[PDB]
Amino acid sequence: NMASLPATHELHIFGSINGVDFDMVGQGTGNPNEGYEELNLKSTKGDLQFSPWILVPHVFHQYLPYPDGMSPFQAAMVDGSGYQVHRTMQFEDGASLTVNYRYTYEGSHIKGEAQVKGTGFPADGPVMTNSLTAVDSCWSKKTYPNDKTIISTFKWSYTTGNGERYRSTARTTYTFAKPMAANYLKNQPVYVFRKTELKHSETELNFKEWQKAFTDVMGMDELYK
Repeated sequence: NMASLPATHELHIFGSINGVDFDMVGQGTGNPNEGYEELNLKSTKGDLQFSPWILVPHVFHQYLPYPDGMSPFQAAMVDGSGYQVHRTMQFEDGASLTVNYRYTYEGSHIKGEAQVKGTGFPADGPVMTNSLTAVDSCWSKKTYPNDKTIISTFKWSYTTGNGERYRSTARTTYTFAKPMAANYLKNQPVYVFRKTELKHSETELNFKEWQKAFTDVMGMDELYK
């Protein structure tokens, strides 16, 4: 018997921000019945030369349960066929950031690879000058346009060192190797509430996340934003 939800994970998150290369690796844990995950990361390329906050929320929906059972992400892991993830973020100042994810599974252990490319950050904005201080909690909205796709959308805000909000919008595409169960396509959309904590230096990140999915939710349209 090999049927397993995740208990542990590791992330290799790498790429560039405004052409500057970064690379971080580390181990983490979570509880796939509660939606909790935490992750340690260490840089393999010296001091991050940009706000470490730009890697949140990108630093494993395999830990997210749904209101009534496994999420489609968990079902894809357990079945073994899995899924791929593409995220785009559009920032208020015209900057753009993409992340592509691939996973492999060794029983209850996940190996994540996340490739990041951020461009168009103003040279003196809060990202390149390292003056982001916090994130807002966040609702995501998950839709299923077909049986192999989930589209997720969210508004995102960082706090800056002057106490302003620095805003973006995010679109995430999930591609499933096997069709999702009919029940998922019927009980949509799904809203997920997420809270995060980040402790960081120049070279190290300690990330935590709490998340909970909500189904059958009326007039959530202008409130999740």
